[PDB]
Amino acid sequence: MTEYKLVVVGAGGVGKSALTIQLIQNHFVDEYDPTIEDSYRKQVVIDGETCLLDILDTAGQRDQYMRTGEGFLCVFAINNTKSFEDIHHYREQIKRVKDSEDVPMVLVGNNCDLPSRTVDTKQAQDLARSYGIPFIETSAKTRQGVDDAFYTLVREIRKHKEKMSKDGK
Ligand SMILES: Nc1nc2c(ncn2[C@@H]2O[C@H](COP(=O)(O)OP(=O)(O)NP(=O)(O)O)[C@@H](O)[C@H]2O)c(=O)[nH]1
Ligand SMILES: [Mg+2]
Repeated sequence: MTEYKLVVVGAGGVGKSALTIQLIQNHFVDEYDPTIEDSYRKQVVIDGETCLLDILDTAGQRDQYMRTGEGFLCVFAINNTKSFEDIHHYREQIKRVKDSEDVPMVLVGNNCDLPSRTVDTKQAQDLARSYGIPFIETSAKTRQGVDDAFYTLVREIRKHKEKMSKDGK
């Protein structure tokens, strides 16, 4: 099969671990145990391809994981304006470490079940459109969007691989 190295990045407390554990283990972690660094491997069928997902769940509050990752799940929380503002800085850091302008990424607005919203859907859709990447709203609590976020990132990596192979021709 093909292995895909995915890295979940973003500010503290936005739900990176809860999203990843929903994908891997199908349950919601209600408690908040700040991560040092956790890794998971999951075989899944995406678009009738058997792939191995190697997923790195990073600390919220770097260069090595940015070098290794093939695609980045850039998570903010819709109730945390700073976490949304942080995305630009994560993206610039990744571009710098990769020495490249084209890096597979998906923007994820988590906590979409909460009423305390300070980041509008349009703000985030507009940002993703500028970066040329998908935007998915998710809730690790209700599982809304979880599979879509990770599978979309695999699709972006596949597209990148084709754009690079055709770029070399
Ligand atoms: N209502 C709701 N709570 C969520 C959601 N995602 C995460 N949480 C809660 O938010 C808290 C932090 O989640 P967690 O996944 O640990 O955040 P993190 O981004 O991994 N933090 P760190 O960067 O310190 O490891 C936990 O109490 C978790 O239950 C969500 O979509 N909705
Ligand atoms: Mg965590």
